[PDB]
This record gives sequence, C-alpha cells and structure tokens, in this order.
Amino acid sequence: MATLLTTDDLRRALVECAGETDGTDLSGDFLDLRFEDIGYDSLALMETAARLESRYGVSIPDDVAGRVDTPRELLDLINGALAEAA
Repeated sequence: MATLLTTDDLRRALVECAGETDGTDLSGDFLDLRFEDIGYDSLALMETAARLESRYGVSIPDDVAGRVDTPRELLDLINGALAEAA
C-alpha cells in the first residue's frame, strides 16, 4: 500500500531524542516493545512527533499519531501521510 518511508527511517527519528543508550535490542526487532519499554506515553511523545513532522513537510497528523501506543504505528502514519500528500 505504501513504500515511501522505511523502518530504519523511524529508528533514526527516534535516535534524535536518545542518541546514546546501552540498552536496546537491535538484533531482532525494536517495535514489539519500543513505546511501552521506555516511558513514552501518548501525552509525552505527542508534541515530540508534532515537531518531528515539521521537517518532513507532510501534513500534521497530531490526532492519530498523538494517540500512538505502538512504534510501528508511527512509521505507517507518516508513510501514508506522504502518499496522500502527493
């Protein structure tokens, strides 16, 4: 359905917040427990994503993205937003 952004892309966007970290299982997956693992409630990461998209150029989906509980959701969010943007 979409193939604009990539999983590795969301990774970098999330590293900007925490570059250094000796606690991450990046040898199999990082979505099964990314938002739940760290303390990133939908109320904290909300504004964080609001600015993260300011550079993307795509629309401003703060509602659906604001209530993002899982990490993989954020990726599929900006992705579909870019496809429709064009």
